[PDB]
Amino acid sequence: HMLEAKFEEASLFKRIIDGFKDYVQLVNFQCKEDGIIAQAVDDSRVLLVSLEIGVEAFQEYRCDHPVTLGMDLTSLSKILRCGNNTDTLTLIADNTPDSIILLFEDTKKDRIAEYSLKLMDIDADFLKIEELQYDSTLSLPSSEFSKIVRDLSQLSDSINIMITKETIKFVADGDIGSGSVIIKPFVDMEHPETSIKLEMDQPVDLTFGAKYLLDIIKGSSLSDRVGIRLSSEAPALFQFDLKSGFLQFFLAPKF
Repeated sequence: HMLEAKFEEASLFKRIIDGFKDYVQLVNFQCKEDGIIAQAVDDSRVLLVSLEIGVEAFQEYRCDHPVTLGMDLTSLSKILRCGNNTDTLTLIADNTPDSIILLFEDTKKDRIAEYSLKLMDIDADFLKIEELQYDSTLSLPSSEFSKIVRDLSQLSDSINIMITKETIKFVADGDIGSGSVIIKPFVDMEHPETSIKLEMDQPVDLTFGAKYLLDIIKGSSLSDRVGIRLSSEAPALFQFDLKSGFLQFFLAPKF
């Protein structure tokens, strides 16, 4: 077995796939000695999803040679929904593979579910995320960010994120009515995951497609917190941190 990736948590690969599947259905997953990366972006080039899973996210990880797993995520998620979470999930691939193997094993129950998925040929042209500075860097609980997006999206196809000194303001205005949610940087010491953190180098007022924010918050299951980095000259970066790695959404604002 050239590739043998045993997830620490079976739910993790399932929750990772959730960040991708409803946006771009066919995604190339590249495996290397140092772990797994994946990117997805449609023709509009407006939203880019970028994953990185490091070795430490696995119980055992081994990848002899670089492998690209071209996967239809619709199929992959059906199969992944066959797992129990009380299951260990092992990805198994061989030299120049036609198929990926998913090996669900039940602890102490003597059950082995082995699934195989035929791989697809996908032209994944990669982009090294060119690293830049952001005008504002923000972080809040992911479930809080999610409720904000879900709500304002009831009112508009556009959601505005406005950063001024010590103020984060999410705004939407549509036909039925308007919505506004303002949050202030708090530092909770008893419970730091609930903290609201803000660093503003320059104020920003960016407007985003609500469909894309709705795509992004599909990553909320992956991390207690989402990091938002905003730019008046480049895409915003919405990131969910993994134990080893991240799911990044790069989103281009509107005019």
